[PDB]
Amino acid sequence: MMNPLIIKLGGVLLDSEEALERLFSALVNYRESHQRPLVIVHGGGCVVDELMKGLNLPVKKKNGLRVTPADQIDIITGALAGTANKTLLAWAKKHQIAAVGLFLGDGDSVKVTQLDEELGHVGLAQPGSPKLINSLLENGYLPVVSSIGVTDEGQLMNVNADQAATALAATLGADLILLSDVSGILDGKGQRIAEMTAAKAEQLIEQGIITDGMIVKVNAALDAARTLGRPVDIASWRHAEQLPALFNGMPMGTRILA
Amino acid sequence: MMNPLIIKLGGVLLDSEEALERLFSALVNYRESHQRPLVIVHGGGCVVDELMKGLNLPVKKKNGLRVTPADQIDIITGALAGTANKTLLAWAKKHQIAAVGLFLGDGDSVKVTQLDEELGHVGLAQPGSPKLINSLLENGYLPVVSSIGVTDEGQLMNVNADQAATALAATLGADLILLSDVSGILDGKGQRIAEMTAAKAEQLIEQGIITDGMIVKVNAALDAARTLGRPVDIASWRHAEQLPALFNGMPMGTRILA
Ligand SMILES: Nc1ncnc2c1ncn2[C@@H]1O[C@H](COP(=O)(O)OP(=O)(O)O)[C@@H](O)[C@H]1O
Ligand SMILES: Nc1ncnc2c1ncn2[C@@H]1O[C@H](COP(=O)(O)OP(=O)(O)O)[C@@H](O)[C@H]1O
Ligand SMILES: CC(=O)N[C@@H](CCC(=O)O)C(=O)O
Ligand SMILES: CC(=O)N[C@@H](CCC(=O)O)C(=O)O
Ligand code: ALF
Ligand code: ALF
Ligand SMILES: [Mg+2]
Ligand SMILES: [Mg+2]
Repeated sequence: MMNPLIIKLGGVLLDSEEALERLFSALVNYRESHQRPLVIVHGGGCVVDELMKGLNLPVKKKNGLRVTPADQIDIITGALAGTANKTLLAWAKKHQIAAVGLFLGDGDSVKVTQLDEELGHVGLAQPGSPKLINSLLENGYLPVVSSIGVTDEGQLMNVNADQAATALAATLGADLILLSDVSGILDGKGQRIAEMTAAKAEQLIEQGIITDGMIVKVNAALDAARTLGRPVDIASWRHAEQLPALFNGMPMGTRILA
Repeated sequence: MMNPLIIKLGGVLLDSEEALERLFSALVNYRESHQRPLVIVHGGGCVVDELMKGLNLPVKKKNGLRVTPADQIDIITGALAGTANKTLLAWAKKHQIAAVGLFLGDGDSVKVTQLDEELGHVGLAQPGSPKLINSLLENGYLPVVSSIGVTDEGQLMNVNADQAATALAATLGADLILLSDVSGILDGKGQRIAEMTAAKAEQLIEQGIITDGMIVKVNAALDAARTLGRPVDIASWRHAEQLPALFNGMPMGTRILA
């Protein structure tokens, strides 16, 4: 079978019915017109932030990662591994797509360990086994994977979805597309940056242009690009008219080179 | 492959580390000493009730089923399909069991439709396709299935775990064990009832002995027993010493006959 294509979904997309409909319409069109098997990895920080306020709990992010206390990992797991994942499975079902929801621990797809005691239950994702997902793909299912993982000792871990997507890409030897609320990485004037290299990323980071979750996003993309020896794109899921060309390889945001 | 055995987990078990440890110890022992493939189906009303109070939302059950408003289905899905499911996946991992988490919609394992507009997003579960789960079992994985499902139109549904377990049993032609906080169905004096028939169940229901979720539980068990033409047991997960014999077919609670 061909190298799969992982489409990572994140941002406020998950909270827009119209955006979800336009996205799945495009997914069906792609699936029915391409032999390359698809895999979806998703985040859902917005679903979490919303649930947190509903509980009046603060949200602190250190170096682009969400501090995840032991007293919050179960709730976060629920919002990400449960609500976010099953919402996407429901849209897949609505569009007659046979999908299967998974989290990083299923089939040890992506191995996770505690990244930093200061972050709590935040996991460091690394390549795992492609056996389960490859079998699902060969059988014609669309794996939809959340970014919650579990350590060999049985501790649930919250993994940044971009890093989770990159680790899965390495595991499956898959092409990768990171979809967000913005059209790629923006410069100091808020304009889209067409191409990105490690050198340029370092420069923009030194200058404070790339910050917060985008530093994590670009670092994950660069990691995937060098690991796969293939370009990785960071693009938007907002514009319906751009979705078809995007999924077909047309650069619509920021293309990470090696 | 042999007919699988579905072990349904529910009650406050999900909130006891000691109980979970004793259970998984017994599961590993069984798996390593029996060729019959295992499948876990789980509920988690307690995880939901706890999350609801955390949001100060009331919990109303009509005829043993939780009224599930549209404004609560996502939160419930998170607690059941996310937290509860992944907690069990974590314990499986801790005991070196290769498990795979699923919800009723994965592989259309169990078909669900809206049961009653008065209940909101509560689903009526019916047999689906055994293809996905059979393939997972043949490949050596332990499917751990939550009771959240999805309609063909893409609407998430909350299904009572006992009914979900029975529908899956029919789908897979599996033996079934329903584990709860009590040692089977109790009589008017709180004593365990060894055997149960449809006639006896009707009698006890008419007399008010069997009420609330137990009416749903016994009706689900009787349905499974007549559909499979096999006895179904309702037993407790509380007593560690009884777990081994229980999983080996020894009647430890209430055995439903036809
Ligand atoms: N230079 C930058 N270019 C583009 N987005 C940036 C930049 N610096 C910070 N961002 C922030 O990064 C966000 C996207 O990353 P993130 O918040 O992690 O969400 P997700 O990964 O779920 O899409 C944008 O919504 C933006 O607010
Ligand atoms: N006659 C009865 N015998 C046993 N349990 C009963 C009876 N009538 C009501 N129950 C209630 O049913 C409960 C078990 O069913 P339920 O609440 O649905 O939980 P679960 O299915 O998650 O184990 C018991 O904890 C008990 O409080
Ligand atoms: C550790 C960590 O930052 N996790 C992410 C996972 C979801 C996502 O990427 O949207 C988080 O917001 O909680
Ligand atoms: C509809 C319905 O009653 N659902 C169950 C599902 C979980 C279980 O059985 O514990 C519920 O409590 O929300
Ligand atoms: F949805 Al995100 F980081 F917020 F992947
Ligand atoms: F855990 Al339950 F009904 F409360 F299956
Ligand atoms: Mg991010
Ligand atoms: Mg019940």
